[PDB]
Amino acid sequence: GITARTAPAGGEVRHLKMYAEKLADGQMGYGFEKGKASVPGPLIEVNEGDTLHIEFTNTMDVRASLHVHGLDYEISSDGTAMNKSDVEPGGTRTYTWRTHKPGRRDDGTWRPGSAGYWHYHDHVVGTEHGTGGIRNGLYGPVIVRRKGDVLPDATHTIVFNDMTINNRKPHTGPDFEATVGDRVEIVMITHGEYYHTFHMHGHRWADNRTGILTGPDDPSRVIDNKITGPADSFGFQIIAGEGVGAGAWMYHCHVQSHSDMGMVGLFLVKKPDGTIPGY
Amino acid sequence: GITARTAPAGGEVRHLKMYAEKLADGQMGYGFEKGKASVPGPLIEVNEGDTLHIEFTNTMDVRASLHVHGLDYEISSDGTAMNKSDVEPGGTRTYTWRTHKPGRRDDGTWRPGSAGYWHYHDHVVGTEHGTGGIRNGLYGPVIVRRKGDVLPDATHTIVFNDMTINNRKPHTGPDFEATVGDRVEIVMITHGEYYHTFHMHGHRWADNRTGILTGPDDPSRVIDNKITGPADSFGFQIIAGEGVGAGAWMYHCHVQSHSDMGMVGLFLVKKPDGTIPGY
Amino acid sequence: GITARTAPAGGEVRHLKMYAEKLADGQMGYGFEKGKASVPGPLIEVNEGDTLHIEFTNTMDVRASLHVHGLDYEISSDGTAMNKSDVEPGGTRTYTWRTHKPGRRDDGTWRPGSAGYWHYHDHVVGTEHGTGGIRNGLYGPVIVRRKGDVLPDATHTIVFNDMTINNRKPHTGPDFEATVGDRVEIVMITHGEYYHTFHMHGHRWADNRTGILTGPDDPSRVIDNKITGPADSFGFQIIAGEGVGAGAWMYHCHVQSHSDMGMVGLFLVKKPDGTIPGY
Ligand SMILES: [Cl-]
Ligand SMILES: [Cl-]
Ligand SMILES: [Cl-]
Ligand SMILES: [Cu+2]
Ligand SMILES: [Cu+2]
Ligand SMILES: [Cu+2]
Ligand SMILES: [Cu+2]
Ligand SMILES: [Cu+2]
Ligand SMILES: [Cu+2]
Ligand SMILES: [Cu+2]
Ligand SMILES: [Cu+2]
Ligand SMILES: [Cu+2]
Ligand SMILES: [Cu+2]
Ligand SMILES: [Cu+2]
Ligand SMILES: [Cu+2]
Ligand code: NA
Ligand code: NA
Ligand code: NA
Repeated sequence: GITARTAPAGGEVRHLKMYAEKLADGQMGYGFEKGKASVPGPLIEVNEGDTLHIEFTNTMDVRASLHVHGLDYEISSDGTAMNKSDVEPGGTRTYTWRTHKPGRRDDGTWRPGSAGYWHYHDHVVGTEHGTGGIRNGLYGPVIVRRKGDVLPDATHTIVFNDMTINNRKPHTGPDFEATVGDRVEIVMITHGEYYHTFHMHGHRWADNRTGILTGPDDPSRVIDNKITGPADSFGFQIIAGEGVGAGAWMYHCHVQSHSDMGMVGLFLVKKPDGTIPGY
Repeated sequence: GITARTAPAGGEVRHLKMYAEKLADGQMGYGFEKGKASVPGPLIEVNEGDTLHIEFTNTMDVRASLHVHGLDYEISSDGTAMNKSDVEPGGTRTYTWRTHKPGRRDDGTWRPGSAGYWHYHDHVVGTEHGTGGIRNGLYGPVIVRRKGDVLPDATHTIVFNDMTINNRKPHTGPDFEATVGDRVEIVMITHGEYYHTFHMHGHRWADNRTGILTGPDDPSRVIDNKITGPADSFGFQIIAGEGVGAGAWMYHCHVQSHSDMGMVGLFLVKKPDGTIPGY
Repeated sequence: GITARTAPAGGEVRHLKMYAEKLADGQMGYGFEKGKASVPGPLIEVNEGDTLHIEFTNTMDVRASLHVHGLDYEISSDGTAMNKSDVEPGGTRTYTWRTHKPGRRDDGTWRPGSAGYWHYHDHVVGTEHGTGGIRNGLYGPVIVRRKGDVLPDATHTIVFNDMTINNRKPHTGPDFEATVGDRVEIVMITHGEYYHTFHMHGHRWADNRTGILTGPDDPSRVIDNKITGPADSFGFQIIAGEGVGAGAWMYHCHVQSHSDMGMVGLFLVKKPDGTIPGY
């Protein structure tokens, strides 16, 4: 980053409301507002050092919770039945998530920071591991930025949940749109029973923390295909159409029967006039 | 590299013919020449910056195509039905693949290069994801070298395709031979329905782009076992017999029922007299 | 490491006895002493450069062997039937494992060292790939330290073997205990038929060789969840309770039906008084 926007230093205390609700079709979703729950749940993005107090309200008729990966939380914000941190029907509970910068410990070793592509989901609906909650749609992305991380034009969330993308019916996307040159960020999460392989036509990224190479010294494999299993999360940024131009670029699971059965979407990269060649 | 051979700078325009054909036993393969199709298809190796024009002819009675991972291609060389870039029976089409070196963008960020271990396969036989084509043998390796990359004595391709290695019958290899000290390159690709774990006796490599460490600063895990799923590709170089001597060194999938059912081969490392201890 | 303990330079010749024995319940385990076999087998830890002569005795009524990952061994210590290096019932055989430091080769390239998290297991019980042996419990961890590697307070071994952790009945752990601040090392190995995803509540590590970052330049993804398949091994160190405090922190496979069916344990992090909040 030299003219691209980059993340500032963190350290703010932030407050926020979340709700779990039952949707009309039988699914379950999180939202920042009652009546506006989505699957996947809304993106939460913070900077290393930020603290997040989430006033969580369960509007459903069964117990539910909020469990996060990667971020610092005390055992009281575990989101599990065992540690008494789930939420009764109609109830409200404040979960606290903290994040930290990396740095030297007293023993001379290097403490990793919280930065990365993470996620949150339910841990008590259906089973004490949230199997029913997760299947129904109680999951969502969390991004933690390091000071200096490159910021994108837009962020899209792709979740392989059992045999669905984002709980959608087979062969219904989702599709995403960009213009040639856009800096597009993808957050890729997997849930459920199955392993998958995420693949994008026409684009590639680094298999490291940020999905991008800092410079010529980073030996990370550059890839366009990645095996994932339940609760894996990673993310990356690509320049839409870079070196390849506009087009209807497929992304899909590359497990042959999964793509055949509907785990396919389109990354629609447009020319400025909005047209897509071959579409 | 200081006395080992290394890749030169790229930037040549290269031309090439390929064919897809039906084989007598019902399989399908690619070749550089009619009558000389193989499974896996022939290796394509280029240097970062090279352009490749492939005059592709489909000699089969069903539509077929050429789809590549990792390399730059415009949407017209997608190799998909949707983007009208497959090929009618008897037809001919010119696919263009480009590659680029890494470098700084105008925004100050670092663009990754095309270098890596990649692959090509069919995308329209049987299904619009090439399920039948891939099952029948329409796949092959592509290597893109960075300026300065270490070159091997020989390159072998190992493809785990469903429950087969290189579409072979159970317990029929393939086997590869080397002499103690040879620099051997492996390109490892997976296709089909199943996850696998690739394992080599007596040898190990780095889990990064090239499979080798540049020096003492590379923190990449050194491994001898790697989980893979459909359309994953990686590669590496080993010094045959280094620190372990000659021998019939097994490689196999480490999923227990897969090795039991025939996903096993031999890396035959010979003494100069050509003998193998214990073989 | 500056006040933390670190590994010394290696290069010692070490001797050791091992036994394979049948256990009263029908399982099979390795031990350093007859009558003290365990599943997992005892940890073997050496420094880069060490040589290890293992006088192995098979006390069982069927042929058995010792096969190691990662370490240097000549073909006579392969532990396979093919290379005549298994052991008859009642027999004794000396296996030799060597290890080496990294360094420059004559050709100018960088030879990787043996350092890493590895493992050993049987290769001839039940099948010529040790399927019965492995299922019955013939597996164990091996750690090879690089000069300067940070040493932990304690090392725990977690093995996902088919649908079990360490061959235990569903929902019986194992559990591990630590005090807030302890440097805890985990060695994580997978065996059998299935892919898994290892997950720890409240803690995270680097996806590289040592599981820790050297400093600010290491671009490795920091994770709390990792997909694994048969014969994969990795390890890492965490500071128990760092930034999160005491508590009954779950670890489990994150494949939903696996956690539901019993692949769960507890990392019990205590305050100095020995108490755990919420437990
Ligand atoms: Cl989205
Ligand atoms: Cl080959
Ligand atoms: Cl243990
Ligand atoms: Cu959990
Ligand atoms: Cu899939
Ligand atoms: Cu593709
Ligand atoms: Cu989770
Ligand atoms: Cu595709
Ligand atoms: Cu396999
Ligand atoms: Cu082995
Ligand atoms: Cu593909
Ligand atoms: Cu083996
Ligand atoms: Cu599992
Ligand atoms: Cu968790
Ligand atoms: Cu093994
Ligand atoms: Na934000
Ligand atoms: Na070439
Ligand atoms: Na020791």
